[PDB]
Amino acid sequence: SVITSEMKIELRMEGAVNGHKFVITGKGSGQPFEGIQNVDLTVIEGGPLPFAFDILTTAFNRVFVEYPEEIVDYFKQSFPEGYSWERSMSYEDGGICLATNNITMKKDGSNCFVNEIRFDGVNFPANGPVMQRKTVKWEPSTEKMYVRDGVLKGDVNMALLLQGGGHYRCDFRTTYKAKKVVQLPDYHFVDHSMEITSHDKDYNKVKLYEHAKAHSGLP
Amino acid sequence: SVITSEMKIELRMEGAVNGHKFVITGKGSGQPFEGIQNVDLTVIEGGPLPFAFDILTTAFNRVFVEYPEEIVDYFKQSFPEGYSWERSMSYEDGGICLATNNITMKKDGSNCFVNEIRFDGVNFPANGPVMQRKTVKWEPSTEKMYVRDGVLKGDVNMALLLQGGGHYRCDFRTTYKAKKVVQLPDYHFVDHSMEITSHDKDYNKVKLYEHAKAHSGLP
Amino acid sequence: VSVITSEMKIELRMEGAVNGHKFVITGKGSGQPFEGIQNVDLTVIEGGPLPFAFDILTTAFNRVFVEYPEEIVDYFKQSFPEGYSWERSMSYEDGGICLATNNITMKKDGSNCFVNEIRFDGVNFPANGPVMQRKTVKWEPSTEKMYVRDGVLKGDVNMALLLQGGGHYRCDFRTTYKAKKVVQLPDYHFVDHSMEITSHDKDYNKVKLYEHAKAHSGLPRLA
Amino acid sequence: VSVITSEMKIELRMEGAVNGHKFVITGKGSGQPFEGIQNVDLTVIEGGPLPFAFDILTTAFNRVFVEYPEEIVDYFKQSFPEGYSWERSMSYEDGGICLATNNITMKKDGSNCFVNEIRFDGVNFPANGPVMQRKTVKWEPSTEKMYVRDGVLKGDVNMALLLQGGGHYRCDFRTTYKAKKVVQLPDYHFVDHSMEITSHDKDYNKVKLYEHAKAHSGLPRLA
Ligand code: NA
Ligand code: NA
Repeated sequence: SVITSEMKIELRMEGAVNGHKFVITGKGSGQPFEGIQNVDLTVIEGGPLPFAFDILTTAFNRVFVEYPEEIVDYFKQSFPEGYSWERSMSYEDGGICLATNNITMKKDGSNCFVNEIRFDGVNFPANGPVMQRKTVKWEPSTEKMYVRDGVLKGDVNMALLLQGGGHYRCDFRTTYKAKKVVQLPDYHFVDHSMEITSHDKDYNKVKLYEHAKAHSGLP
Repeated sequence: SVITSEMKIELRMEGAVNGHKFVITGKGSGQPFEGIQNVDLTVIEGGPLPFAFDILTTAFNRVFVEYPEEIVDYFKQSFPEGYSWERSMSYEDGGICLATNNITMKKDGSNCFVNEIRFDGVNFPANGPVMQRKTVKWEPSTEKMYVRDGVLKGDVNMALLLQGGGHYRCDFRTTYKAKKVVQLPDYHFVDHSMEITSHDKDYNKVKLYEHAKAHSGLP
Repeated sequence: VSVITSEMKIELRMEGAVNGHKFVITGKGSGQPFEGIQNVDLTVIEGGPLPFAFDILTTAFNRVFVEYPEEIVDYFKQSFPEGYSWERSMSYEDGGICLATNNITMKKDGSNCFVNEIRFDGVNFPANGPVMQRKTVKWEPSTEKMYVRDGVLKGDVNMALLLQGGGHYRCDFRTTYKAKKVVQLPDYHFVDHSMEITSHDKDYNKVKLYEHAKAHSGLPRLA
Repeated sequence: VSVITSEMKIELRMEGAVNGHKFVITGKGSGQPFEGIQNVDLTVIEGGPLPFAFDILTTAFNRVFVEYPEEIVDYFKQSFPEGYSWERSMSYEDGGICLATNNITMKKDGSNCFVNEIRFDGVNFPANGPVMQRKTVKWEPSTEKMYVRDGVLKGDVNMALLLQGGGHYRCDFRTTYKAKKVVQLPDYHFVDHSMEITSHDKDYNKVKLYEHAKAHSGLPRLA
């Protein structure tokens, strides 16, 4: 393992949603062993975003999960080479997003992760919560981690809290591919809890916070 | 609330899977405040079952969940009238099951739940783990509970451990309908951990155990 | 050797529940297997008036009644007299879902009657959706896609209910067909369906149903 | 007023990634909008040889090229000169999934050319599935189901790739069509498609593609 308790984050995201192109960059940092990260985002091309910013935030690194010793940590072993993930996000009204992230060490040697993120979304109804920007936050969640074909899969049932109560459900299916041979975990869970801690009125500037911890289910 | 710490369970299940009809009955008991239940099942019609018994076990009562005080307990408030649920189970190879349970107090006044269960499954490939009986157990899981249309919904990502490693994924979507007006909870989670503790060779006699506890996600 | 006449009878019994609501329905009808046409008269004998839209049932009420061109292998007409069965799932877009099965054999008295043992199960329809609120008009005509897997026949169709005051409510079908004996297996092909309720009393306790169905192999590549 | 000639050109640029693998593809072709026929020549200009089956791309490479009978409203031919765009999702049965978009307008120099700006994105294809292992033969012909929602056009089709050594690999399409201006909206109808790769070099850097497409309104109820 090549991970410090204090680490930086740099990221660039390039995407379109319902055809609307956009670019976002972010500088942040976090504590890989506490499972905590912060990031400051800026919409550098394509703002104000027509859609709810919340659909983006999950694309903005499972290195930042506090793993107990008794569970193998696919992610912390993948470095310095890194890993990537690819994800699908099926919303219950037919809307869907794919996203990919390639995560590696900054080439200058320093304590920083570089993230290359692609994000694409189609079929959101013009009148649904995403297009109408009526989302409040993602609820905390529990991702389920298991192995297939010698790589790691994680599936989570996600839910957006809507304005005036009510939830809007989304199913995630992620694949994690380490850039080198690493020890493979047994079935386990990761609790996540992510929230937007600050944003300007049109979400051109957004600060994001996640806390994440792994476990192996009820005794 | 009309619930004792010690309570009996009686149940009858009637179903077909890939057209193969069957009847199962069960006597058991559990501790509604500890979130623990036991049941003894018998296949009284249609045995030996062509398919994996594991697909059945989740149909064999969210009253048996240990709820903390800070979370509203939809289920324990529904009694003595009871509640019902309806569920769908989407397996990743195309196989799918629906099930329903009507839960009420035994009519003789005693400390016993009566369960009327219907179970139907179609489209399991002749060569998949279910038809080939290659399942080992359901992994522990975390159901996600939220309200819609004044009733309670719970969705869980389930996974069967297969012989020689490997998992076989299933998505649950349950609806819970209390038979009277009850206080409605906020979004929360229920950890489940269920296992077959004993069975004869052809699964005509099976003993089942679940432990279940509610919580509200990572601090 | 096929055992099918151009005139054939249909007898059926359907037993189900939808959102927990139990019901039984029987039906007498007849059809013309080579023209791909069938008629049936249904009676709700237990559980009526039905809380849900009758439309969600009608598709469970036999692919023998499809007009097959000679150049397409007919899985169904070869399966007789032994018959076949099917299993189906029906995924509605609002989360509602139904499974159904049918076991189809020749009436035991030797006459030219198909006997249909049908089971039907529906869960998770929103209290306020078109199905529970009974706001459906009809199924649009459709094209089922037939293909082989694991030595049996699969057919998947995009279905759509027309709602009151326009608008459609989508459903995805996934059916499996299992012949009771070894039969010659078809290439990828299509079945057009067009089914409608031709008559019903106010509460749908009595319903007459009509389907016309024809197989084909998709648009010619040349103009 | 429609602005469509019977002879029309096609220019396109597609930019994507699949399983993270970036690529660019451009194409020159032409078609006959009233016969429902189109041709295109594709070049992989960046990212070749492609690790994945080229077949998963070809459907992104214009519903103007459908022969519409007079009795069916043609959403697409009315949308011009301004054009329309579509967004699509493609759900493969092994978990693989692709989204794509196309923005279709008239070439700015006034000539009779459609310009297509296409984006394509694919994730979660198993390393060992037909797509990554390049084991596809062709898409079977299909019937798309067209219906209206929220004042735009939706079309959903059950697609199927024929694999090497028989067997099919299913995919569900869900497309949305958005005209760039107010146009008359159609009733529920169908489009038959039949598309094939007519020519390619060994690594699919160069591919010629042909589609024939015709609309209809489903099997007559009468024999
Ligand atoms: Na903290
Ligand atoms: Na215990």
